[PDB]
Amino acid sequence: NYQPTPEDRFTFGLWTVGWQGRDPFGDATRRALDPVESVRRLAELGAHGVTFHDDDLIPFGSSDSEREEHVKRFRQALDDTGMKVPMATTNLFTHPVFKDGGFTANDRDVRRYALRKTIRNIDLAVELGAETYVAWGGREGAESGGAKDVRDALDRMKEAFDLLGEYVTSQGYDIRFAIEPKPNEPRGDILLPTVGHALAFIERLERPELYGVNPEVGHEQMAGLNFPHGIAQALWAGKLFHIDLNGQNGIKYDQDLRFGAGDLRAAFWLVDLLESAGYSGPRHFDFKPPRTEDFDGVWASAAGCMRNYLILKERAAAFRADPEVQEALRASRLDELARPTAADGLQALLDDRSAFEEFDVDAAAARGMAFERLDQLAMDHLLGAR
Amino acid sequence: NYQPTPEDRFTFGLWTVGWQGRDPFGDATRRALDPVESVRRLAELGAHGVTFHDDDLIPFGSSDSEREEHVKRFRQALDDTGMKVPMATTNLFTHPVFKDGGFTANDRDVRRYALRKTIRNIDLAVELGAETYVAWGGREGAESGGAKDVRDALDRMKEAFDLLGEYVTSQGYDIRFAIEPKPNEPRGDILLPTVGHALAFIERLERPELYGVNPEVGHEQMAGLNFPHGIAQALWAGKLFHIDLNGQNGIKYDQDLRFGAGDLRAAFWLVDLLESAGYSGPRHFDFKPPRTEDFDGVWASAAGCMRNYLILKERAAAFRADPEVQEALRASRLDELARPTAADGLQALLDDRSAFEEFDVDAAAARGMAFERLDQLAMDHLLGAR
Amino acid sequence: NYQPTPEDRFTFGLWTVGWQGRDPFGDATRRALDPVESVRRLAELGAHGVTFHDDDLIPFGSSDSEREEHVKRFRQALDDTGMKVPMATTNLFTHPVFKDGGFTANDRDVRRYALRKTIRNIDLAVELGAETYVAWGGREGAESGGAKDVRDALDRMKEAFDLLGEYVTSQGYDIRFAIEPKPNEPRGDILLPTVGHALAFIERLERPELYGVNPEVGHEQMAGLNFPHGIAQALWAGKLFHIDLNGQNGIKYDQDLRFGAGDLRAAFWLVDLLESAGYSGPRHFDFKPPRTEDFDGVWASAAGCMRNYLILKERAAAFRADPEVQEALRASRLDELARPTAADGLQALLDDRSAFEEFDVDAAAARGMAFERLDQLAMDHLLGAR
Amino acid sequence: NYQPTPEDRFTFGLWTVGWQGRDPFGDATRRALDPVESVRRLAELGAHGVTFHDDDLIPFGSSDSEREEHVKRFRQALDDTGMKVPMATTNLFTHPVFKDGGFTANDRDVRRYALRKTIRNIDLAVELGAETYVAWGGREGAESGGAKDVRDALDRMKEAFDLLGEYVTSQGYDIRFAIEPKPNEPRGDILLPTVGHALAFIERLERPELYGVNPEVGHEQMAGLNFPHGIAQALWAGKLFHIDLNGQNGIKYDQDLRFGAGDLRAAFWLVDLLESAGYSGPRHFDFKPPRTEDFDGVWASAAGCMRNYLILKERAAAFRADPEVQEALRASRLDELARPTAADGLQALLDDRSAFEEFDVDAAAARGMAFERLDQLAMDHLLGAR
Ligand SMILES: O=C[C@H](O)[C@@H](O)[C@H](O)CO
Ligand SMILES: O=C[C@H](O)[C@@H](O)[C@H](O)CO
Ligand SMILES: O=C[C@H](O)[C@@H](O)[C@H](O)CO
Ligand SMILES: O=C[C@H](O)[C@@H](O)[C@H](O)CO
Ligand SMILES: [Mn+2]
Ligand SMILES: [Mn+2]
Ligand SMILES: [Mn+2]
Ligand SMILES: [Mn+2]
Ligand SMILES: [Mn+2]
Ligand SMILES: [Mn+2]
Ligand SMILES: [Mn+2]
Ligand SMILES: [Mn+2]
Repeated sequence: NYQPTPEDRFTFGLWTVGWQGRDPFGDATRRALDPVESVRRLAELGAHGVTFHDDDLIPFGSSDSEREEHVKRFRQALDDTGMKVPMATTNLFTHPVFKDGGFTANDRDVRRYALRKTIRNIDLAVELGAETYVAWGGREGAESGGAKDVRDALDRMKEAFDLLGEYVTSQGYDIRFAIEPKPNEPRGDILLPTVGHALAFIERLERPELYGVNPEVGHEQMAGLNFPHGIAQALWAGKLFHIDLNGQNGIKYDQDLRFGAGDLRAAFWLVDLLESAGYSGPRHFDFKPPRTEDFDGVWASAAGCMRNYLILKERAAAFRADPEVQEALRASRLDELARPTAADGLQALLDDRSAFEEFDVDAAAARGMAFERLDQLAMDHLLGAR
Repeated sequence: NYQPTPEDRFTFGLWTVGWQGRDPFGDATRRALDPVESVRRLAELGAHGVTFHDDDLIPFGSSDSEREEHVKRFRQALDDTGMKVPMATTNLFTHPVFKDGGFTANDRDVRRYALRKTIRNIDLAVELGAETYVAWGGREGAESGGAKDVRDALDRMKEAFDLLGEYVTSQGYDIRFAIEPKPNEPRGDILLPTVGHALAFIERLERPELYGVNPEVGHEQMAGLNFPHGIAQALWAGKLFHIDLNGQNGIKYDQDLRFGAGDLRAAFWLVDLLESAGYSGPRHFDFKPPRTEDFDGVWASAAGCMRNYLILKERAAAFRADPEVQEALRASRLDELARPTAADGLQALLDDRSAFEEFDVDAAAARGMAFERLDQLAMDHLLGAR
Repeated sequence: NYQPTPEDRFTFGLWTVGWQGRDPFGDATRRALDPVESVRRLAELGAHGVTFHDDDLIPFGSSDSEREEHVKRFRQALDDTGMKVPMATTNLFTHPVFKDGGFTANDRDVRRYALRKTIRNIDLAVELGAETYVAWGGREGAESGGAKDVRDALDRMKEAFDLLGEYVTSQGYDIRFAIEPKPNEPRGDILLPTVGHALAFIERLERPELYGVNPEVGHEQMAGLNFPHGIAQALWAGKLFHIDLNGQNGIKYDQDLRFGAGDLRAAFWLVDLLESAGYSGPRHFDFKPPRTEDFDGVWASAAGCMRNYLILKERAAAFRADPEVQEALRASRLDELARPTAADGLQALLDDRSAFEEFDVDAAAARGMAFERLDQLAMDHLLGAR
Repeated sequence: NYQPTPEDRFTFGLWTVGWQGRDPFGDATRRALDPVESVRRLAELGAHGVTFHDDDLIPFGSSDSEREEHVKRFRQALDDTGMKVPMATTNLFTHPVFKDGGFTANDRDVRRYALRKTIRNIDLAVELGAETYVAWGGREGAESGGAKDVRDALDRMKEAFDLLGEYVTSQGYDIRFAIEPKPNEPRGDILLPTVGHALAFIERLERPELYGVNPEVGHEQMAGLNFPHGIAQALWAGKLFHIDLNGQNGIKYDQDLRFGAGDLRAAFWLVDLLESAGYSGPRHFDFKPPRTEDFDGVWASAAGCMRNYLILKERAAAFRADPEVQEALRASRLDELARPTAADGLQALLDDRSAFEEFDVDAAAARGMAFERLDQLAMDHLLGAR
């Protein structure tokens, strides 16, 4: 009954089930969880692995000695459970030093510090077997117009990512980077606010092949955009390196609900696309169990993330395999969208009278697209009402 | 007193002052304007030129004879006034045949028709001296998830733009293309919804040098994004080929208010950036005088567009030239944002103990950015309260 | 298999299935439907009745003779099918005369005209057996701040509704009014923008008992609000006189999708509430079949409205009847929310040491609410995954 | 030069300039300020008074002894400076016990606790001379649909406010309540989300005369609504008891920028209305100096709040006094909006042929409203460009 196994590739950040519940208006409602306990509990629920920021695993300001100890305990829990660590990232947002950003802070000394803190964590990530390193520039941006010259800030962001690519290349590491967009919060406006802006930026880096995107469901929804459409553009460009799955109720603060909550129809269309395109990376959940819950509620919320992905996978698969759906797709001319407009070439098109001079515009205009019938078949499949 | 002249490069679409006032819930409140009359009235107000869709100038379905007549009258009005035509575009959205799109309609025959209608208008545009040809794919998108496979639609969009580039190259024309994003309306979701998504798409075309963006103030604001930030990214990429100026009150239907209405502070920061970066293209207004107005109100609204740009230009210039502002910019370390993080190189950075091992994080964190004082200087300059 | 019957009380506006597909950027894609044909087709699908604006039934500017003829044909179709007319309303938005509003236009003569046009239609509505008369003030509002003094406009709106109440009272009619809010579109801002603002306004009318609200799903969603919460407040006040059901994808133009599309989880919670509270009015659909469809698509979309309500009714009923859900509701203390806080009275509360002096705040704070488990039970029931 | 004095009635919450800068993603960037220091610094800048939550003044869990000491020091600073305390409120949101709400928590014991904590603070407020007591129910709401039955929660909210009214009446206090709406954050949806919903709720309380609203600029803007329109409805109902002034950039997290930032045109129209209507309550700022600033930046931000109100007051006054504006108001028929539609009565209206039978609809429709010219006069006055 929709039971996950390690083969489903479900992963969770330590900071997700570990969120203590502090919000802008309230204190923590839960005690801190030791990373070793989260690894054990997630493994029991059927997860494949975990991810971390540097500061989630090793407390900020730890001595080299303390650092080694934290790593050793963690590595033991991974060995004990068979859990993997497919991705890691850096915290460049919590400490006060990063109040104006890491890579794009106005202060040059802070920008050099941000790069060194990042490089230290890349080494660790490689040691633990991570294949992807995420960068979320949560403090890169502004609340007022004069505070940041965006052209100069993009020069600084490019400079930072180029240096990181030179580092991994020089070291011979087998790791790629994934930039995660967000439109706002905590800054009034954040740089590279959507998947489009991040894809465009990557094309100006020195070694574009090393970088892709890590889109998050609720971030594109904070700009009112269609998440499945954004993922289709990332897949088309060959840059979907990783993904963050969760839920969000429209344009408001970043909610990070469990996957399946928020926009359920968009969750269905997202699973349909990931499974049809054969995405083979981790299915990572970046969510927060609400602060109303105790520890029992935390694990119920984490289990619900995986259950909803499995129900949606079954329903999308039943939709695509139904002969009545296959017929409706041809009725709506999805087969014709997939054929070239003019494989015959420019000259042939220019010489074709059926394309203009003798094209019957009124007859073509009267043809219904039959999209409502197709969408109701999709609704019936989602609801298990066939 | 803020009087425009042709040297200010202010331009208007025929469809702007020519909007009859039909909305989703109401009939037209104004009679149609002849294009010749709009050219004469705009020239009297101090505009530099006009732009058009094919269908604004030559009524859809016109015979070759009628076509020649419409063009001749128009060319006479331009000669009589000294007005120029710096940009043109195609209507691929009004006729019912385009109900599912032009370049990405599911029906192949419609896609071939859309290309031929476009090519016919490129020839005309060149004849009239246009330097830029805009493409707004207002019907490219969907209301439901199964109706459009986005990967296949992006293949079709790329195919169309590649054919257009082959056409202009083969003809030896001196014209470039500018894609105009919009997130929604009239389709539920439109493809290439923001400037970021359009910039990323251009990088996959066969001759990327031929294509840039035509951002519009109110479109990026329909996704809650910061317009000046989006323009800074387009300038950084070298792709700001043209711009549409107007006003919008937040996330709602596309209002197309006169420039200066809507978000006034964002209008100030936009003018500051265009003038500092030395943008030298047209200052084009894509607006609609509200349907509450008669013809006197139409021309007052058009004049207000140009007046507000001129007031904002004066205030931004006074801001940048004030010694007290120059001092506040250094207080907030804008000068340091413009210097390279590590011109010394990767190895030097790795060997620099002042960047990590001996960096005083607490001292750097305590330094205030002085952004509020800078922003209040900007407020005082905008309001003429210095 | 989810087949509607007249007993389900499903109703449709003539303007819904009759929408020709004209949008702000495009011409009509469908021919006009005769009202008699819509009555017959809806009756075959299992609807209970239809509603109309004056102008949908009798073309604007019709002579008394033509008026009688249109009514007679309509009455014949109702008799032939057994369809009823439970609600009617007035068009005070399409004609150019209403460009600044009907009841709150600045011009006094227009305000008197709007009242007379309304009264003429109340008489007709009563003749046809309507129990509710809706008022949607789509043109009451503004695009700019100086154009409308809102205090004076609310005086004018109150004056209009008071006169309407005096009219129905004097005539001895058995009809009540329902005001329908909308936040924007077609005006930049519309007066009484949400259900809250309309409920508050009703309390200042001379005979408040005669007026309630007609909320619409997508209108409250255009302000990012929770529709089921707004309906619960209207039910609490005893003012849910009628409802408009449809779908909307977030904050954007008014989409009017078929019911069940848009926010599916909010559709589930809405049906749960209407059925639990025993709402007994019509289940009216105010939707537009997308302009991509032909007539076959129109009727498929209308049938889908009713099907989705019936599937959701079954799932909400299965949720409330499940013993495991009843247990989870007690686990989350929904039973305690329904008990008075202090039936003992103020003095007893003040004297109760267990309420303050000896209340163990830490013990109460540690109690989890178990909301995630409850919400996953609701997800499983919606998906038919129990 | 726009220097405030105590006579301008400018007030600030202790929590405003006292915000340490902790956000959902970061630690505090400033040290805590002693309330005595904030009183002294605000008095030097020209403020009239301060406001507080119970927990801002007396640390949660303080003994009666400690409580008396905190109050005494505060009262000394007020006496030393001449500052007043016009409003106070309760913190029912920070402590973990309030995770599901105060007045509407599902747990009955928590609801009784919330009432006692509130009553204790009403006594203190009266002692300090407050005239208004604000209630912001920031935790009253939900993240999921089954967690809260809204009808039962509104019964509980009414019960709480009724008990509070019985308390003040029994004690003979001269204090009134003001409910402050917010649509979301920290809960997914908050109950009474806008000024409309709060006004409607007040009408169902036992002694409605004791309660009004405390609207906040950025809260109504989080729902995309027009703030000046909402304030006009509150003034029309006679319920504008207090106001919170700040700035917000559209639909996103609650920014609490300084007043004048965010939507500057809406700030202009708000000042115009408060000054024209003769609002005589405090001009209270509920803002947060951004976490990028040090203490110098905090006081610059607070001073900017008052400066911007004074500049806007001057510009709105110059607008209303300009003869050319007075003429444009008559051109747009604002004078006619203020006259009754039908002082003649219902029968006279029904008998008036000029209102229907002989009304020339086409002539009335052709009359332009001249709103664009009026709005450009308002723009010129705001910018000091007359
Ligand atoms: O909104 C914050 C984030 O999404 C964060 O969890 C990134 O995924 C990792 O740094
Ligand atoms: O929203 C529609 C448009 O912006 C349009 O005017 C384009 O600029 C030109 O086709
Ligand atoms: O947005 C327009 C409407 O909702 C309209 O159909 C009303 O329900 C009836 O006048
Ligand atoms: O968003 C939080 C608030 O607005 C708060 O400061 C209230 O005004 C006072 O409890
Ligand atoms: Mn997030
Ligand atoms: Mn994330
Ligand atoms: Mn536009
Ligand atoms: Mn445009
Ligand atoms: Mn609607
Ligand atoms: Mn409606
Ligand atoms: Mn706020
Ligand atoms: Mn507030």
